[PDB]
Amino acid sequence: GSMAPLGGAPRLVLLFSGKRKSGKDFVTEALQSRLGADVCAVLRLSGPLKEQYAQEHGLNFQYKEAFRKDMIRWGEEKRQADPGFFCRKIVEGISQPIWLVSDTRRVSDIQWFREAYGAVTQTVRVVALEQSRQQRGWVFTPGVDDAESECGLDNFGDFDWVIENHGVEQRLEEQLENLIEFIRSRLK
Repeated sequence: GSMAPLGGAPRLVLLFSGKRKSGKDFVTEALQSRLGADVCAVLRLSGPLKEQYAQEHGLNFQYKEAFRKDMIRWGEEKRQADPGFFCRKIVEGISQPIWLVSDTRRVSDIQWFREAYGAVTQTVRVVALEQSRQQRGWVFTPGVDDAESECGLDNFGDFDWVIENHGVEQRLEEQLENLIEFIRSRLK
């Protein structure tokens, strides 16, 4: 109904996604660095996932990683009945004009943001050449690389922008500079 009661009203919301070891964090941190924390905020859906999970289980706050799977299964159950369950929590009290959601992973995350903020939402997919992922130590891992957390957007192609990481620092910098100038056009 009222989709995000605690959310501000950004001039631009960038929805990032990308498989592990592809350079997504490199991209999002570079953008926030160039823009400044007061201009750009980085929001992580994993934040409320951890906070709410632990909470509804006898908590406090924000072998030891099979628990990660527990949280994922728990989060999926919440998300299936309430797509915006975690989205509503990351946008609360964010006063910066630019929002960078660094970890959308499912189509529902994109659909929720496009419906709630429509006019100012832009989706950006980070993809890396396979050898670049290999250099990072990536090896196909059953239970991870074939799980929804990593493949939820594999059949989605309606991204606004796609950053292909070629494993070359200069090439990625150029892409970052292009994106930064796009973001800046929204702060005028």
